[PDB]
Order: sequence, then structure tokens, then C-alpha cells
Amino acid sequence: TACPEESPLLVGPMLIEFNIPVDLKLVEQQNPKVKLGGRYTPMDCISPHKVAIIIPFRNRQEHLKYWLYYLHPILQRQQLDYGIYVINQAGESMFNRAKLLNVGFKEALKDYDYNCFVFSDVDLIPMNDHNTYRCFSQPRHISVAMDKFGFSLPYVQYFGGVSALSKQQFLSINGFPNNYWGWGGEDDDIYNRLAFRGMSVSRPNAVIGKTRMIRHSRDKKNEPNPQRFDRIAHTKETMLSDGLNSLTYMVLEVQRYPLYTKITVDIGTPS
Ligand SMILES: O=c1ccn([C@@H]2O[C@H](COP(=O)(O)OP(=O)(O)O[C@H]3O[C@H](CO)[C@H](O)[C@H](O)[C@H]3O)[C@@H](O)[C@H]2O)c(=O)[nH]1
Ligand SMILES: [Mn+2]
Repeated sequence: TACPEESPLLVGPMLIEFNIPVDLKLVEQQNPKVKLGGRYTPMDCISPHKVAIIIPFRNRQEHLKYWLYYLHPILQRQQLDYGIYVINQAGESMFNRAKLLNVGFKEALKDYDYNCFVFSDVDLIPMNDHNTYRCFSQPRHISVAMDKFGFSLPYVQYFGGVSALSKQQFLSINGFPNNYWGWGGEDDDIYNRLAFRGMSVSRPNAVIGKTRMIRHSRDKKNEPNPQRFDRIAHTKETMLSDGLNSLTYMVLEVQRYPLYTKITVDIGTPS
């Protein structure tokens, strides 16, 4: 009973605004089919896409409210078999987005047999439901036309915002790097990994792949990392030593809310 290649539920372009007062109790009420932990499976058909949506997180509860409010209705319309994971970095030291994503990959798999992983910033919302949050033949870059970049790719190798890699694709590159502390460069490092393992980047066209980013200031412990340019230069040499095979972390707590699973983790500090 495979789901059609094109979901009959799709509406196309949508209005994304951040003025509305969002209330998770309401969102839960509006999305009665999504089960505890932000889990949903199509009732009338079998989706071949089993996706874990991973969101790196720390002190972004308000953005998260909006992300849930908008994506859950969307993800259901995309007829996907998915789960939402909020990887909350414990502590107040330097942020590490890429490491958190690795954690989400490992932790999601202990939950369900996901075959697909969508890594998404907490403040990015898609403007057209045809921009499917699933995996493809090649690593997929989803937020390809961001509002802050005038709805245009900043550079052909840009892989930030929202992306998706199948389980096999993620594994072939030894996951993402764990050694990028602070803002920047990890996406470029990941792009090097893909290219070096002979993969290419798949992208929806700019018409259907626009996203809005909730406006925000920079975070105190997520300052640009001055070592990024250098790390990008040596991805080839370091990728096999820094990623899944070297990932260490400690799960401090797990809470399953009706709309997502929150996993608080201690991922160490820069050293
Ligand atoms: O204190 C923090 C810092 C970061 N984040 C998470 O990290 C992502 C955000 O980084 P920012 O939004 O602060 O910065 P950018 O808007 O400049 O994000 C862009 O640049 C980053 C560079 O490191 C990533 O590549 C990201 O994927 C890309 O969209 C967030 O959306 C959120 O999911 C938190 O939750 N709390
Ligand atoms: Mn942002």
C-alpha cells in the first residue's frame, strides 16, 4: 500500500509569519494524529521514508514553538513516517551544532529503524510543502533559497540550514565533525566529506525551496570559530578521525512531549 509519489494533500506555497501567538497545547490539539514524542505515520498508506528530524538546541524554545506549529502540519501532508528530536546541549560552554547532530543520529536510531535523517536549524520554516523533508539518491540540501540571502544560494557548496542524508550516506562520511566549536564552517566541512566520498548534492529548485528564518541576534556562546578556515582546509585528512567513530557524549535526560523528543546531553568542551 505504497503512498503515491506525489501526496494528494499538498497545497503548494504557504504564508509563513511569526506574529501569531503560538501555543503548544493548541498545536497538539490541531495535530491529533501525531503521537507522543512527535511521532507520525501515514494511516492510509505505507511510506518508504522513515525519517528522524534532528534539531540542534539550546535556549531557543520560542523558535521551537514556531517550528513545531508549522512543520507538523507540513510533514503530515508530505506523508512521511517521522520523528522529531530536539538535541539540547547541556551546560553553558561553546555551542557545537555538528556534534549535536551526530548525537541525534545515534539517539534516534536507538528509537526506531529510521533510514533517513533530516538535520534542521530550529528557526527555519519551509515556504512550500513540495520541499519534502526526506532523503534522496544523493545528500539533499533543503534550505536552498533563504529569505536572508535574498532567496538565493549563497554559494554552490553551501549546505547549511536544513539538509538530509540517508543512513547509508551519513555513515559513508563518518557522520559530521565533532571538532567544530562555535559558529561556522561545519557545513563546508560536511560538503567536503560528501564530495570526497564521491557524492553530489541534490536540491529542489529555488521556486519550491524557499525558507524563512525567524530573525534573531547571535548567541553568547556561539561566536564565529577562528579555526574554521583551517579545519576546512584539512577535512580530507581529519574526516575519518573526527565523526561517528570518535563521538562521545552523555545523555543526562530524556523527555517525550507530545510533539517531540527532547534529549539533554553533555557533549564535553573544546579541547
Ligand atoms: O545558542 C544556540 C545556538 C545555536 N542553536 C541551534 O543552532 C542553529 C543556529 O545557528 P544560528 O541560527 O544562530 O546561526 P545561523 O542563522 O547563522 O545559521 C546558519 O549558520 C550556522 C553556522 O554555524 C549553521 O550552518 C546553520 O545550519 C545555518 O543555517 C539554530 O537554528 C539552532 O537549531 C541553538 O539552538 N542555540
Ligand atoms: Mn539562524
